[PDB]
Amino acid sequence: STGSATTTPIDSLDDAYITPVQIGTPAQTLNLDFDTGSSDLWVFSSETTASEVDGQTIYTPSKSTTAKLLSGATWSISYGDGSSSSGDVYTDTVSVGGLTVTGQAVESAKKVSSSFTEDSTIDGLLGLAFSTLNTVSPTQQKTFFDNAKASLDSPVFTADLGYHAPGTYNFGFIDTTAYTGSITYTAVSTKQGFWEWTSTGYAVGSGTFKSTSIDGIADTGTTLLYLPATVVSAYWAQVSGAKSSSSVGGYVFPCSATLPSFTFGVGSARIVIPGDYIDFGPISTGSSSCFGGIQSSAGIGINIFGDVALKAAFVVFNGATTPTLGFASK
Ligand SMILES: N[C@H]1[C@H](O)[C@@H](N2CCC[C@H]2CO)[C@@H]2OC[C@H]1O2
Repeated sequence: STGSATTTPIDSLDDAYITPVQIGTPAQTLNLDFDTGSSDLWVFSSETTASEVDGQTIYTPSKSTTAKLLSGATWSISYGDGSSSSGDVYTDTVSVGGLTVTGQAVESAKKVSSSFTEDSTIDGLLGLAFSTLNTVSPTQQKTFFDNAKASLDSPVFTADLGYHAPGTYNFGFIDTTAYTGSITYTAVSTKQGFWEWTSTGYAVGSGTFKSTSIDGIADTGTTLLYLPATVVSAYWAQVSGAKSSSSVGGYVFPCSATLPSFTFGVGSARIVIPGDYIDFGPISTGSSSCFGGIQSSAGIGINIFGDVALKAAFVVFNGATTPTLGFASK
């Protein structure tokens, strides 16, 4: 089997991407944030505290003839931005772009934090990291990909995110028309439950390539590119007037600037992030200070190749017995 679904930016800045997902019988379509940095599929639901729902589409398990309570199971998760959610669990039929998994754990939110409530466009999360990170207790549950894997033509999925445009998530096949040149594959460590890999270095604009190992994760659920402070400083030093603002929460730059590109290494290959991809616009409406798309990972504990990096590439998440990551230009 295979699946193919379009993923769409939630706003003009590509702050996140949503992908339609069919849950239950008859189908209830929710727009979920596909997140290769976590491993829970959770949704706004008929069980979500009413005051914490503001415009989201909800899953109502009582209206699904294939829904079954996963008796006694609960979940609770917190993310890198301090957001959180928790609740109980149903199993139900879940389909993504024509690919169907029966008995998928669908985690129903009883509570969500303010950032989720305020995000009217995101109806929940679909985790695509390794199932070892799944938070369901007392019986840990498998991700949609984990469940689908054996049935797939190939045990892979791909992320093809657009810059200020829709893109594609494919399951079970590699679309050879979707990228240019070749795909460079690189080793993955699953020790922390992430798609963790080691970049071979970086360049700023037309500058020389710096060969240096940068361990990080491929994370579609993180908006920006988070790298060591040394690397981030070298980038922003090439933008006149750019500076780190503790009050704003990171590097800002004059909205009048032209941003340089940023290159990262994948083995001997190179992925070039155009300067425009690194612009996240005025810090507040009308401001002439703009927020940067490359930020320090210093206060995170891990480097994160988020959407800013991934959208510059065609990315293969290879879930073979020995997992690997592939990157191609496009
Ligand atoms: N990386 C996580 C992120 O920190 C969460 N935030 C919650 C509101 C949107 C987003 C802000 O960027 C979201 O859930 C899991 C994943 O994406």
